[PDB]
Amino acid sequence: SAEAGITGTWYNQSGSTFTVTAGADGNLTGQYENRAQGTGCQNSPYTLTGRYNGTKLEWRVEWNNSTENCHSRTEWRGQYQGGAEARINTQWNLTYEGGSGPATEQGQDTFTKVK
Ligand SMILES: O=C(CCCC[C@@H]1SC[C@@H]2NC(=O)N[C@@H]21)N[C@H]1CCNC1
Repeated sequence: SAEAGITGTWYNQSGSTFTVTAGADGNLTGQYENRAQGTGCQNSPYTLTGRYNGTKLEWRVEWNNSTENCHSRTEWRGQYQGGAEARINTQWNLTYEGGSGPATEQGQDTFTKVK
């Protein structure tokens, strides 16, 4: 249980932010705001849901809200590092229906509580 430490506002290297509540039971809930240049569904909140087990975290965002539907979703999997300069290091998949078949994009996001 990395509850009090995970809970808060985070920023990745693309300038995207999420705000999350980590319950004692391991529920992750909150909102994600994408600001990655050239992508869809930016600058409005999307629902974040996921699960954590100690330092091990996973959450997903469906890119559909009352503002914009990008017919896609992302899952993040990684580890929380507490203490001075606390970090969430993640691998993500961004999946959607491509022209020929199911698409997957892959990347790494590094999250800090520094704005
Ligand atoms: O472009 C999108 C939806 C927005 C994706 C934002 C990505 S998720 C991983 C990375 N981290 C972050 O903070 N922002 C980016 N969806 C569709 C449009 C057409 N094909 C994918």
